[PDB]
Amino acid sequence: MISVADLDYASRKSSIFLFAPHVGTFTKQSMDKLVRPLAASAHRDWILDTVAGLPTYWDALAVKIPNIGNAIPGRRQLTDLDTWFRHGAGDVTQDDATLPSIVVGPLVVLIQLTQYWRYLELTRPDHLEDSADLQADVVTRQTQPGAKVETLGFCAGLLAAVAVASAGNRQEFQKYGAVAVRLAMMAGALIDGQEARDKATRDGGSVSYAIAWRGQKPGEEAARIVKDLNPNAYFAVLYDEARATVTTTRRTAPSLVNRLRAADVTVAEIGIKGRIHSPDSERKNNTDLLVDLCKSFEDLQYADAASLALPTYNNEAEGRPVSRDRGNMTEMVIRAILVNQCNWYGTFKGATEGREPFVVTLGLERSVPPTLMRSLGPHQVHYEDLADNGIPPAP
Repeated sequence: MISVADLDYASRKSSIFLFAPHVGTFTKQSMDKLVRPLAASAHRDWILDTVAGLPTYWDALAVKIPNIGNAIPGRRQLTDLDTWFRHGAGDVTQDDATLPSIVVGPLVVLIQLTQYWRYLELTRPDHLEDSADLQADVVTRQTQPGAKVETLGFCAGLLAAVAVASAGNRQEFQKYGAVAVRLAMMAGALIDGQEARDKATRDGGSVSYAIAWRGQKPGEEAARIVKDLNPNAYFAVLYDEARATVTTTRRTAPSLVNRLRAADVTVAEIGIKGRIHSPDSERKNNTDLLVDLCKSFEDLQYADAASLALPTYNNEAEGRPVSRDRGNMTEMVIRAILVNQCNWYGTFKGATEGREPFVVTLGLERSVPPTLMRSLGPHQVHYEDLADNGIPPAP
């Protein structure tokens, strides 16, 4: 545990707010520990308003994409989510089932956004009240020496990162935060729906593994093994120089694991179920439909790429924030998460190389590639490690 007072954040050259991906799963019990402080916080009213509205967006999604609408009880999952925040979960000890992405996506967006706001509060200038518009302040000061700010999302972290980058003040933080929650729900539904459909087949649903090798050659063998298991298996995330996340169907998982291990590749199962960053034809078609649907809702839009309040990144290793002509940010985020490979290693190296940014990770998973963490030295912090990092109850 580290105190904000011990970070020397005041001596930073710049900041990158890194919004983490999902990795591990949640139960009602484990998630309740995070939901309760959210529900008790100053964010309560805007959270409730946002979550109350989700079933309407689910309805539209179900009409647009009947294969997803018929596959999962999306409405029930979302009405239960509303009750969870509004009235409480009740006994969370009963069911050890992992929560679906249609709910975890929205919840993790909220966790990340509230951590971000609390970080601004903990590090705010001495003259500012804790009730001040902290977003307006960091955005206004971003031109001062040593006050540059960028946001950098990793997979689902893109939803929160782009919300913050779109927001010039508190009102816009709430507006674009709500957009992010809705998009997270919808992306989660596509993942969950395909998973339910897959489980009804011999191939089964999908699972993912964090893998690691040593050297060029063993990496090539790992790639060969995954390719041989195409299209069941694929590389979802390129995480570090010699680390990746691979996803495959349950049917082929033992084969994948056993062949990788025989090739001297370490393999560790991660929690998240389903297929993310997926090249599947069904996923491509569903994503095209979701993109079309989002175009029809003003309330599903982020700021335009030419109008962001702060710079932000995709996960395609550009070496710089997305260009001002990149256009529709909702489409970029949806495609980046649902279909496009996540080149995290290249993205993170690109965002940090030749610079000395203070990297602050929001979320619940450690996100800085080990080979690149060393060079960041002391100018980094993972939010979970901070003292007094609870979301404060409403004043």
